[PDB]
Amino acid sequence: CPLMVKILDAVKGTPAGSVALKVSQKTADGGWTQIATGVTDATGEIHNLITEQQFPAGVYRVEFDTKAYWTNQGSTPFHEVAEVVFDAHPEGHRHYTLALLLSPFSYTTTAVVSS
Amino acid sequence: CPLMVKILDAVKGTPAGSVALKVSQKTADGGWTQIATGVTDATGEIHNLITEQQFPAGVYRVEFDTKAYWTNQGSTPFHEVAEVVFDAHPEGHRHYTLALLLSPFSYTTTAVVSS
Amino acid sequence: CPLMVKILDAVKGTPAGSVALKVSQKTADGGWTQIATGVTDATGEIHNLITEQQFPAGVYRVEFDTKAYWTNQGSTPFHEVAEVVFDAHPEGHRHYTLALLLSPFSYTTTAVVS
Amino acid sequence: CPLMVKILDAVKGTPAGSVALKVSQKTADGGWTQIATGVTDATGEIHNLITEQQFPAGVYRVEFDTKAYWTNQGSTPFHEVAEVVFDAHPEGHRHYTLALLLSPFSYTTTAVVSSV
Ligand SMILES: O=C(c1ccc(O)cc1O)c1ccc(O)cc1O
Ligand SMILES: O=C(c1ccc(O)cc1O)c1ccc(O)cc1O
Repeated sequence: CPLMVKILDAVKGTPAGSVALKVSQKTADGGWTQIATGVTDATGEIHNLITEQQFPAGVYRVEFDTKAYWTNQGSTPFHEVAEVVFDAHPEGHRHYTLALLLSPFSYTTTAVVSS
Repeated sequence: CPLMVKILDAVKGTPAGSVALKVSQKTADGGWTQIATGVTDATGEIHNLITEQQFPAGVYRVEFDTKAYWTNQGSTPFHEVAEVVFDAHPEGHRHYTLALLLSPFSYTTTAVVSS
Repeated sequence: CPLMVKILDAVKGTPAGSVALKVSQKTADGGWTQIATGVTDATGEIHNLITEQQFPAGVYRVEFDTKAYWTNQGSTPFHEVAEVVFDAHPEGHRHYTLALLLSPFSYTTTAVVS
Repeated sequence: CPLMVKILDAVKGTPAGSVALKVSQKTADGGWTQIATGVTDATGEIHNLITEQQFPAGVYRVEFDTKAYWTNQGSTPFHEVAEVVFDAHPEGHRHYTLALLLSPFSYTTTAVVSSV
C-alpha cells in the first residue's frame, strides 16, 4: 500500500476506529477529483485504499471526518474536518504514512515517507 | 479581533514570521468565498485579520502557506499547505485563536475559543 | 519575567487554569532542588514565577502536575507528570516561554526563546 | 512485549532511529532503579525492551536521550532529555506503546494502551 494512515485518540489512548476519509487528486484545471474513500479499522488504519496505479505523482488531499468521530463519542469538537494536502512522488516504491493524533480541539498531522 | 492566529516554529523555537494565509467562508452552494488575506508579524500573529462584520455564523477555512515558509527557511516541507476548517459560532458568538505549531513534516492545529 | 508558561487544554479548547508546577535547579552534585512553585491563572499563565536573580544560567526542570489537572477535570490521565528539562542561558535578557498542550493521554511541549 | 516505543522525526519525516533510552522503576522509598536500556532501530522501535515479568504494576520512567539525537542530526535542541512518567497497570495482557514525535524545540508524547 503506497498510502497508509494511522489515527490515534489522544483522550482515550487508543487508535481511532471508524474514521471516514476521502482521497482526492488535484487535476490540471486545479480542481479536485475524488479517487477513493474509506473507514479506519479498530487499529486506526486502512488497508487497500488506493493502488500504486491509482497513485501517480501529483498533489493529493486526504480529508478525515474528525467531527463525526467526536460527535459519536458525545464530545463536541472544534474542527469540521482534518485535511492533509501534499505533493506526492511515488517513485522507487515510495510509500507515505499519514499519522494523525486527535483531540476535540486540536490535532497533529505528521508524515512518514519511505524509500 | 474575533479571529487571531499564533504560529510557532518548532525547529527554531521562535514565532513563525511572515507566514501568508487566506481566510475563506463556506457559501450556500458549498463553495468558498475569500474574505481576507494576511501575513504574520515577527510574533507569529496577524492583528485585525477580519472584523465582526465579516464573521457571521458558518464554516470558515484558514489556509496557511506553510510550504513557502519552509522553502524560504531552506528546509524541504511535506505539506503543500496547512488548512484549519471550523464552524464559527455554532452555539452562539465566540472569539477564536488559532494556534499553529510548524515543523517541516508535521504541524499541530489548536483552537482557543472564548466568549 | 525570564521564565513564562502557557498551558492549553485540548479537550475543551481553553487555557488550562489552576495547573500546579515546580521549578527545580540542577545541582553541581547532579540532582535537583526546588526553587519555586506556582499555579496557572485562568489564562494558563503564571506571572512572577521567578526573578532574573533566581534564574541564572544552568539546567532546569519544570514539573507540571498534569495528573491532578485531569483528575480535577473528571478525566483519567496517562502521565504521572509532565517534565520539561532544558539548559537555560538567560544571557542578554533572553526569555523562555514553555508552551504546553494538554490531553489526558498526550501532551506537547515546545519552547519559545527570545 | 508489554512496553514498546515508536519515535518519529518531525523534520525529516522518518522514524527516529538510534535513540537511546533508559527504563526506570520507582521504588518503595521513592527513588528510581534502572531496569533496562535500549536503542531504537531504523523503524523507531525497540523490540524485547523488557519482559512481562520485569514489568509489574507501578510507576515507570522512560528517559529518551533526544539531545544526543538532535546533536548528531546537526540541529541544536531545546530539551536536555524527553521524560515519560506513568503509572502502569499491566494486568491481563495490557500493553503500553509510548509514541514520541520529535522536533528540535518541541516533542509530543502520546500513549496507546491495549485492552485486557
Ligand atoms: O504513534 C504514532 C504512529 C505513527 C505512524 C505509525 O506507523 C505508527 C504510529 O504508532 C503517531 C500518530 C500520530 C501522531 O501525530 C504522532 C505519532 O507518533
Ligand atoms: O503557546 C502557544 C499559544 C497559543 C495561543 C496563544 O494565544 C498564545 C500562545 O503562546 C501554542 C501552543 C500550542 C501550539 O500548537 C501552538 C502555540 O502557538
